Amino acid sequence: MEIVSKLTLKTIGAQPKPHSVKENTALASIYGRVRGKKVGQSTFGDFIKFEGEFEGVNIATGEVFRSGALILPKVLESLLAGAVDGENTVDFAVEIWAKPSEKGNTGYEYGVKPLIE
Repeated sequence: MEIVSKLTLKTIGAQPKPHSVKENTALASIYGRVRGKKVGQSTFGDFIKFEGEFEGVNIATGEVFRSGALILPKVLESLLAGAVDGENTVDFAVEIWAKPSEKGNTGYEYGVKPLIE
């Protein structure tokens, strides 16, 4: 089990290269306990650093990762930010997918579903 300072689709090794997603592709399973969040700033946009305890699995490789921080793609970050707006602690378990999309920077969008689904 590798420890990463931030759990992200990139640090898990599961971010597809641009224009490589031609069908729905399962990327990672993420198990989380969220107990805080901080806004982070980068040159070309802000993001939320979720804090707590996270475990991620790269579905294609089987590799397992652990972290105290989580950063999600924008569409999923907004979903989790709502879900943690009214509860002091949130536990979750989700699977993240890439779906083919309109031509953009990457040609794919992110989807998410509960692992229990």
